Amino acid sequence: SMSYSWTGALVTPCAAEEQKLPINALSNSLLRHHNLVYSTTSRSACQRQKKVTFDRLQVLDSHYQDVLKEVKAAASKVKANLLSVEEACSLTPPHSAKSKYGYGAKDVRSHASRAVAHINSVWKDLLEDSVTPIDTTIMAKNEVFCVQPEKGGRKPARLIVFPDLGVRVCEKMALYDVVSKLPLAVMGSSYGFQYSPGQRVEFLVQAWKSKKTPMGFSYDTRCFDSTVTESDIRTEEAIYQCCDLDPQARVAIKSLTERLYVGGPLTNSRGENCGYRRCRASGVLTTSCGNTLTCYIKARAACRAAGLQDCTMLVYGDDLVVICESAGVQEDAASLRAFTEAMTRYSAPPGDPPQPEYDLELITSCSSNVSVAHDGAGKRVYYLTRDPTTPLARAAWETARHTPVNSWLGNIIMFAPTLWARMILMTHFFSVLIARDQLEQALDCEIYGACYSIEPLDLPPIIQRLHGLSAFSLHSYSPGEINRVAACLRKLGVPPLRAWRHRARSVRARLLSRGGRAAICGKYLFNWAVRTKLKLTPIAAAGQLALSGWFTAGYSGGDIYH
Ligand SMILES: CNC(=O)c1c(-c2ccc(F)cc2)oc2cc(N(c3cc(Cl)c4c(c3)COB4O)S(C)(=O)=O)c(C3CC3)cc12
Repeated sequence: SMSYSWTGALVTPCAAEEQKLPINALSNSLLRHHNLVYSTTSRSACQRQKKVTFDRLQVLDSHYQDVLKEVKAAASKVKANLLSVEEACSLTPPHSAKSKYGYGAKDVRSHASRAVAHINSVWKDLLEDSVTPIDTTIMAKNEVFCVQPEKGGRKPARLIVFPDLGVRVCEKMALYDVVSKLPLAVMGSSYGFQYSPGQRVEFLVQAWKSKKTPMGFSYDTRCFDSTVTESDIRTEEAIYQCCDLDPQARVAIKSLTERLYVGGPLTNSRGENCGYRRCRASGVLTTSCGNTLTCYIKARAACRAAGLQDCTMLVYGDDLVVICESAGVQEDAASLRAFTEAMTRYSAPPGDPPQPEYDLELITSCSSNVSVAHDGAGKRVYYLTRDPTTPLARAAWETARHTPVNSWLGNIIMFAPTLWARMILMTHFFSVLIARDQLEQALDCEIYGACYSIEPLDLPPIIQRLHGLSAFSLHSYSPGEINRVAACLRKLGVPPLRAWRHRARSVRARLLSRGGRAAICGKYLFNWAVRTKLKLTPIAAAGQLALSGWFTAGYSGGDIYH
């Protein structure tokens, strides 16, 4: 069937959409080529709609059915609980999309009468009705990028599809405990979300080293969400039901599957009927878990069909990397073509064909790659990096304009060991926070798709836990990484690293003078900026911080707050 059917009605904005990076003195200090920086808007929705709309042809085979049996067996070891209304309410982020039925996220979080009343009725309806499709809103995501003229100009807006706030809370009640436990249980070491950046790096390096002659590749499925069929989504339901569940949970899960997850009508912001969906909804609780599971099942089956030897997989939503034992250059190339053929048959063809890589650093996944630097003693230290263009573009935007839930803070935490994150982003954002007298204010940040409340002053302990003490002492970065950063700075009109160093010395001084946690920020985060280096010992606060929930599971588009 067709992934979508359209009425011809437009995807419409809620509010004013800014296309270009606003001019602001503080943002300009980071990035001056503002004309290169743009935000996606509803104006490009039609372009996206065209790309994501196609007929799915799915043919399953014995390898697929074999893996699915394995998955169901693994799922059967899981015991999952219903969450209460109150519990589910508290997992709702403050800026979550308000209900059409007279309440919003603040009302949900405060357990307000009108909110809870509607939620209770939605739950009841789920238990009583297992067939009537549930309405969804379609919106155009507003995301910031840098223009790449050679690569076809401007990216079209991604489409987000989500049900009403009331339904979203009910999803949590039925499935939050399932999506939290199931992927790890089924996928084990292949489950990407379980790892901190430091752990992820270690996993990849050990996997690579475990092979006599390693070969690796990333597999990029074209429009993954659209490739997910009705049968795929119903299979996900079957897997969920393999758990030991509450009787009411079982009913609600089936209802949510048939009325929401498998498909439904699409309504724009003006209440107009846009069309009908027969594929994955981006904005539901099970999007992350579902995508990861389905990708895993298909990939694991495809590895067998392709005759890949001693496979180690890593899966994060629709992002997939396979590391295996090489059979020779031409043998590997053919096996990879076979892998693609199998994945295609499973309804997941690639955007660009995958290529075998024989160097770990050459593999790009989740926009990221492994690189090497050196610690204080001169020991080789591996870390995850990425092209800084998009992070810098977004950093500039989020400086110029207040965004309720930022991306810059998460970005800094996750890419803390990187040259660009340390010298540019840390320096810039601490300078901005100081200038605006916001150093002590907690911020709402997006991490692995989930909303977190983070205090900037807690950066050092957080970084220590996620990356190790070495993150504060890395030097002698690779020529390739240095060159990539350099190219980005020239492109975006960002001051050179030596200028940032100077600024960092000032910021460091200001932070040290304030004392306490601020002083620790100055000491640890900016030790690179001084010749006379301070002795970086383990941070006492780091041990105390409760960070376990961080890398328990993936909640992207899942409307989750921690
Ligand atoms: C299946 N692939 C993987 O699991 C990952 C590989 C990878 C695997 C194999 C390989 F060969 C190369 C890269 O690298 C990763 C790096 C991250 N990292 C990111 C963190 C952030 Cl805030 C962003 C990004 C990445 C991209 O743009 B950002 O919005 S990180 C630094 O580890 O936290 C992630 C996180 C979960 C998304 C996943 C993967």
